[PDB]
Amino acid sequence: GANLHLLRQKIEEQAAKYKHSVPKKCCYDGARVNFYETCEERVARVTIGPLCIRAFNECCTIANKIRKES
Repeated sequence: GANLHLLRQKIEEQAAKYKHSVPKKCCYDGARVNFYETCEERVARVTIGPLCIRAFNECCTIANKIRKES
């Protein structure tokens, strides 16, 4: 299956680029598996704030790429 160590490491690395806790959490949340929707569909649902949205989408994108490169 997908390399979970790698996924965790890359998401940790990205989260470190955000200054504050809420965008870090948004990143982690975007990185969680979702079998039914793409990153664009998922982030379209989130309205917490623009930095949160950016983090969610970027981390979603990173995670899903690692999942598909299994």
